[PDB]
Amino acid sequence: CSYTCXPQTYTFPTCEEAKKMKKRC
Repeated sequence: CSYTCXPQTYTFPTCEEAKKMKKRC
């Protein structure tokens, strides 16, 4: 459960919720 926002690696505390908490970059 990681995401990449440009050069920023984005991590979310709860991998479970990281699917519901989508990122918008």
